[PDB]
Amino acid sequence: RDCCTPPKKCKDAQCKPQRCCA
Repeated sequence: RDCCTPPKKCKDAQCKPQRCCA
């Protein structure tokens, strides 16, 4: 799983600093 791959993830911390979240 990833922060931008389906299911994307932008709620955690290590995933916030990601162009696919901020």
